[PDB]
Amino acid sequence: NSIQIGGLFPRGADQEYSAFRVGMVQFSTSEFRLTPHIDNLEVANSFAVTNAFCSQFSRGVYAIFGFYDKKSVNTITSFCGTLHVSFITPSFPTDGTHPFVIQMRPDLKGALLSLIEYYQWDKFAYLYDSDRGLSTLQAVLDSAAEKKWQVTAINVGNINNDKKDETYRSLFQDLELKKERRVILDCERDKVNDIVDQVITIGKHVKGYHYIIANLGFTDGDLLKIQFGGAEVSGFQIVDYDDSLVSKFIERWSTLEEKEYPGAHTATIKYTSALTYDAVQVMTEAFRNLRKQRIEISRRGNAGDCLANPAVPWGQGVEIERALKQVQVEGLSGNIKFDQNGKRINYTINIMELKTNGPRKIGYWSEVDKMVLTET
Amino acid sequence: TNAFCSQFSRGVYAIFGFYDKKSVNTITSFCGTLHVSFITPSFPTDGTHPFVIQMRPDLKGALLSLIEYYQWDKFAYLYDSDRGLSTLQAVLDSAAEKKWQVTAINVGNINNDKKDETYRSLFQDLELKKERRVILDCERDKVN
Amino acid sequence: DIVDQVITIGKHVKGYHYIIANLGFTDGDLLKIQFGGAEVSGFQIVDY
Repeated sequence: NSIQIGGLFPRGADQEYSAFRVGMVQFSTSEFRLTPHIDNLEVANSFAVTNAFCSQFSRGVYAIFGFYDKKSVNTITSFCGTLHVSFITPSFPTDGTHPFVIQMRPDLKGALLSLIEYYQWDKFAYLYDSDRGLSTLQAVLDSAAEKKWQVTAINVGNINNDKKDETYRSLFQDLELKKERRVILDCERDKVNDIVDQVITIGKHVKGYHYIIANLGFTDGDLLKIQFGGAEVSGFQIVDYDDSLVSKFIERWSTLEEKEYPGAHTATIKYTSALTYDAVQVMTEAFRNLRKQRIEISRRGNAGDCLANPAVPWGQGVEIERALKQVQVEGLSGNIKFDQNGKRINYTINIMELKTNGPRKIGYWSEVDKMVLTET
Repeated sequence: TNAFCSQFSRGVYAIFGFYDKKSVNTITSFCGTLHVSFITPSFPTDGTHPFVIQMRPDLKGALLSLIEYYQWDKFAYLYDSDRGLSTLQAVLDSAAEKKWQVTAINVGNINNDKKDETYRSLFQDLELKKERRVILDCERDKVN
Repeated sequence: DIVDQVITIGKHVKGYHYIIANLGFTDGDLLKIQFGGAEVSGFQIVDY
């Protein structure tokens, strides 16, 4: 039997597209398959994301996989609440509680608050970015209002590609005159290498400075550039290579050809592509448990237009979203426990420092326990 | 979206309307590609945007000129999410430049569930650290 | 090759001093250790 799903992928997001088909070969058990139906679009213009969304509604899809930027987040979460066609995705979690949307990516905002308590800071400057979002900034302003440590939260996402090197330097010249020796970066990977290369030239990576790269891919950025210098670079990582299943995947991921899967011949896997790999398990676990209870999925024969005076929902989608939520399976990330909101709980974030021979774990964060000291 | 496409079917020359923080991008994406012009009294979009004309002027310039005129350096700030986050981004850049110890605390997530208990606790955490200069900044109902 | 292994091990802050001592001082790339704060003297005969 063939389940039609929908794939919204960014232009140039090849490794996220490559980790999709790896889940398609391996995780599609022989009892049932699911038709992939990938569409290509630019994530920024919400004209385009509107276009392929109704196009998947015109073809008819039971669950949609995609990526949303901050620019087009409220096109998706508003549509899926009004057409009941649920949405599973690795992007950053929305503000508050939006329904019908399954966030594969874990929330992070407690752990960064947890880690500053661990190292006992007071002066952490927090360099953020716009297109990742602002919700993490809002959590560490009021909590820094509550426990009273200064936050010199400076935007850096405004910078154009013509005049990068001047403004990054005039940034860190201002943290020098304020005597700021603790910096937190919070960006997508493509910006984090750009900041840390402007660090390595202006020379802020000696003993005495401390960093927290604070996205989920901590080893995914290159850390041979600031390795040997003496900057204690902590991080956060969910895709832990010490596990058997991940070490089994790296062996599988290395055995795939370069022209067939771009970014296959690597020893490390990006956190977006890793959650893309775990999402295809969670999607397939849903339609498996959908057929075992034999809940029949009635589809309109020719769906038509999404632009209708009020567009009628179809209540088999209500069956789908409960099947998407009621899944507890293991993955690369850990114990996938979804609430009714679409978030994750009972997940481990591995606090991982940087000693000179390479990245080393020093504990784990969850919602239950904040800082655990894994070995007078 | 539905009001936009239905009016684009009716043969309109320009579109006059409002937009909140939620659907700020849907109009600026559509009117950019479809080349219909949009004049609006809503809040101004951060950065440039094609084919959209904001009637309401900017504000962040005057709020940075006013604080310099009162010689402040220690002031709280009670923003609202749904007007935008644009003004909060502006003063925190100026927080680095002139030693403003801004204590910016959200207020918009607080809703009709817990009204009087939470707001007094908000003023307590300003008073216990002795904040005197509270630039609250929001729509008129949250002002009231 | 030496000065790139300097820039990774971080010996180019205020407090270190260098003398590249061949005759081509601007001929080597000096945008790598420029902004850091290492007072890099040199020697040059081909004066522009």
